[PDB]
Amino acid sequence: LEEAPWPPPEGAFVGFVLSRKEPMWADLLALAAARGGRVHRAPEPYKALRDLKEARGLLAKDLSVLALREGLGLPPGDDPMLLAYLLDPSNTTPEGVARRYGGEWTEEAGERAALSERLFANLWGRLEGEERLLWLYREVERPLSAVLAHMEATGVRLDVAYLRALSLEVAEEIARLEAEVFRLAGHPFNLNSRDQLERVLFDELGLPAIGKTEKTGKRSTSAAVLEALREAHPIVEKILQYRELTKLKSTYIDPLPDLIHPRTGRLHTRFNQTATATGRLSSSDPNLQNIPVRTPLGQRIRRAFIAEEGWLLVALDYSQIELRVLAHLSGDENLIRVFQEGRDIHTETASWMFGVPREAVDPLMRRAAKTINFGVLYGMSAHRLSQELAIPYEEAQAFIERYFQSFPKVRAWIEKTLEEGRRRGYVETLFGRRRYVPDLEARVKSVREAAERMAFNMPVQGTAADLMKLAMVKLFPRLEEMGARMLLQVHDELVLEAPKERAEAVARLAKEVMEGVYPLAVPLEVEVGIGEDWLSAKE
DNA sequence: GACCACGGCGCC
DNA sequence: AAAAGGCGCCGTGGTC
Ligand SMILES: NCCCC#Cc1cn([C@H]2C[C@H](O)[C@@H](COP(=O)(O)OP(=O)(O)OP(=O)(O)O)O2)c(=O)[nH]c1=O
Ligand SMILES: [Cl-]
Ligand SMILES: [Mg+2]
Ligand SMILES: [Mg+2]
Ligand SMILES: [Mg+2]
Ligand SMILES: [Mg+2]
Ligand SMILES: [Mg+2]
Ligand SMILES: [Mg+2]
Ligand SMILES: [Mg+2]
Ligand SMILES: [Mg+2]
Repeated sequence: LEEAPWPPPEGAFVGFVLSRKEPMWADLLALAAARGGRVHRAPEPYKALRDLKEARGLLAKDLSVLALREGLGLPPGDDPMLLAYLLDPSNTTPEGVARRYGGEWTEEAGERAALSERLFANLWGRLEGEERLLWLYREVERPLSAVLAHMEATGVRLDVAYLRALSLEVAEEIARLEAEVFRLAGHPFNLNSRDQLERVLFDELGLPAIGKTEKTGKRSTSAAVLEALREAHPIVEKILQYRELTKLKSTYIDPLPDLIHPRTGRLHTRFNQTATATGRLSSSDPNLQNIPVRTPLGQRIRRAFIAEEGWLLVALDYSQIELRVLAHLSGDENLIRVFQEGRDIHTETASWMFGVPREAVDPLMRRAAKTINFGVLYGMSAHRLSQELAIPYEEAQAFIERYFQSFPKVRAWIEKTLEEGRRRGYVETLFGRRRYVPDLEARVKSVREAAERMAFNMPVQGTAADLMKLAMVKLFPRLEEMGARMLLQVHDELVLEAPKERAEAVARLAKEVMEGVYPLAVPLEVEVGIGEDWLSAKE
């Protein structure tokens, strides 16, 4: 392309190079733009940003977040990555997308600008006639990228001092556990090494091996294996506790306080829009979609996520969402009726599991039942089921039989979905998001059946994903108008931050928007909590 | 120093 | 571990 002076005309595609992948932490090393057979290279990248009306091109959101960081209201526009992702969600990297749709991802801004331009042209052409994918792009993905940019640049507050204090207490407990483990082993070793631990458990103490690892076929020391061996030797329970504590310390307690951004004094994640096979978002650098909540220490960590002073967190979470979605997709009367009657399948399963009335079910019981309900729905084996429930194999089988016998049309929907997946080569969500699954026609049964579970899950999980995205796009402008902030999405949950005086009003509005987003054959219900911290917000 | 596969595990 | 699906990050062992 003919080189030309900065700035570019309106509608130009941008290319840019960052010192690191995370836009909140990156230095903008170079910036260029391409349009109408011209390439414009910016002599001063930061200053040049103010000349742009929007960020249009590959990874548009990243440039937008950096702009927002610098106090510039630069929104993201067209991004070929989003087009490619909609065509085929295995399109997840600019490297792959460039190669596939007409170019090469290099480390030069001008070349990236030019690449963005021609990729958009090509990919736009491919989405012609694809009216549903086009709808998703214009009505969901493109606007959502703006929403996500603001969320990333906003960040969330973290009680750093608290976490620092927590680290020392956890360190002392870890020392206590490991010392005990070493005594029981008769000698010290690296307890963080599963290879060393395998030798101690199965060769030195005698313990019977139960399972093997996938790629290298070592004797597994996973929690599932250790659970089965809890009553075989005292060292086992000690290892399980050590694992729990060290996992939380190494992954959350220690890293997170070090990631507070110096300017904002908050913690900033990345919400990746083209990262999953089903249409879910992912979160990275750091991942804020897997903050602990199940165990006591886990809850203490979640409490470190706090509202700004004078503000409150609002947490909203769709109730039994994939089950409701399944009701709609399958059209099963029995399942639809369950939700019309305001029933809770997680609580009911829980009451059965622990053998107590539905009123006796506590949160941890219900949560346990959640794993069981979705586990069974998406093809869990009776053997695994029996093992995790410590009930005979025969009982496990029976629960799985009643589960489906309760809801006749679910299996019917599955069969139809798989048949159609085999025919077209892909499956799709309610809104037409696609996932290609060639292995539905695999000649190896284990490979084929794995593919089948992926395939019939995707329309359900993906539809739920689409609904949340649509809800975020509708909700965002309403929140702006109320002076509230959208902070995090956790799959079927949103976390907002609102001034205390308005927090209740914001909660009510957000709930109604989420419930009214796209009516199904069953009501959508959203549970909402308000609190000074994320854990308190979830009640 | 950086990458990698792996086993493992946090969340949904 | 086992016929749940979907993610990203940890330390280890290893290479470069
Ligand atoms: N398993 C740990 C407990 C939390 C969980 C979960 C899981 C959630 N999911 C999917 C199905 C579920 O509808 C969706 C959102 O999860 P979540 O909000 O925790 O469950 P759901 O909304 O069904 O129940 P509630 O929100 O508690 O009413 O994510 C699974 O497929 N497997 C799961 O294990
Ligand atoms: Cl889980
Ligand atoms: Mg790719
Ligand atoms: Mg939910
Ligand atoms: Mg609205
Ligand atoms: Mg949830
Ligand atoms: Mg419909
Ligand atoms: Mg892995
Ligand atoms: Mg699982
Ligand atoms: Mg290892």
